[PDB]
Amino acid sequence: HMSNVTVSAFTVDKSISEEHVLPSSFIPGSGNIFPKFTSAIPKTAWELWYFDGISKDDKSSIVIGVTRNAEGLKHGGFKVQVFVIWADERTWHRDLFFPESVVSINESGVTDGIWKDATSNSSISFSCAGDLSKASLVFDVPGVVQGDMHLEALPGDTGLDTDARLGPSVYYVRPIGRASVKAQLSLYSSDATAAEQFSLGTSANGGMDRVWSPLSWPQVMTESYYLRTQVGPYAMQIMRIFPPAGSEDQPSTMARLYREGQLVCVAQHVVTRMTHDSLILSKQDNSEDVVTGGYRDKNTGYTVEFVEKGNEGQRWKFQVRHERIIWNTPTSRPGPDATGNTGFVEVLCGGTIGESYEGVGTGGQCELS
Repeated sequence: HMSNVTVSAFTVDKSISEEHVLPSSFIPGSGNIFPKFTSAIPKTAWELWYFDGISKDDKSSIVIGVTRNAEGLKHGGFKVQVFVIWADERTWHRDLFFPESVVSINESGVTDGIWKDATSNSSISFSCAGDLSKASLVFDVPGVVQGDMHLEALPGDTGLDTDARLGPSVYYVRPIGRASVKAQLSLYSSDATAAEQFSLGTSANGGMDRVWSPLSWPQVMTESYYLRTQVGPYAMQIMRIFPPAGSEDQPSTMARLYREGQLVCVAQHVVTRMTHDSLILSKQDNSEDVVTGGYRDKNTGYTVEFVEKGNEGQRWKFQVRHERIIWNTPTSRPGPDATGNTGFVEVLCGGTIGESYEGVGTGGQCELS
């Protein structure tokens, strides 16, 4: 069969010991789209290909998580999460499991990932351009979800030339930091008999992340916050973790700010209250148009401050206000001290002194332990 095509194929109940492709860690300067844990896989290890978009014009949003975990090979296969919120705030979501996960780099350097099931004749696939100028997904799950999603990288710096370390145990790469996004799906009822049209609204921004660890989520974090947003000329992507309880580690971040497509703050440091680009990320608890997550964390937003290194480095400050709920999923038994994962339509305002540009973003907060 095929010539000059590098393939990693995972199939529930088949062994990966004879796979020819070698494992890798972080490749500097790269999108790191290809699987890291190839011919073996630490029992705890997992990998994520992440895609989202949100309409500034109507606050519709789509969030896709494509994963490949070790547990999967043994039982259950490989999870794809699809979450949608319409302009009118009605939501739709599925966790889909596929027995097969295949990622290929073809002779042209296009990377294709397909999560598929021969039994039900169903699949979800992603495709990334060699220069990461574009990516797209095709959803083909009869009776559940059909259609597609397109991401086009916006002009400017890629940020792929920055460090992707997120503490000692995770890498968080952003193959597409800043994209305009389009999506058209048929999302089916729980009984597969009816389908609703979802069209991602206009002036939509998003992007693609690529994330992996050899350790389980709880072993690397007790809490996380995700933000991706375009705010006038600004674009930012933030991931901030608090380490597992009884870790002596500092909080970690892989946080980036852009202005007119130029990278202006490369924050690998979270601080409270300058030798490095850093981030200050603080919770707020204060309009009528506020929501909180459905668990113990009742924050109504965050303040984001990026601080450029050095004497007379600039500062940019943004208010984030949780406005709409994309999801609430539990990470504990229910109760007053319950924890979970909440996705948000975030409303943003800010910039440097005297700027209050406005935009919207996808936000996500997760608490464990």
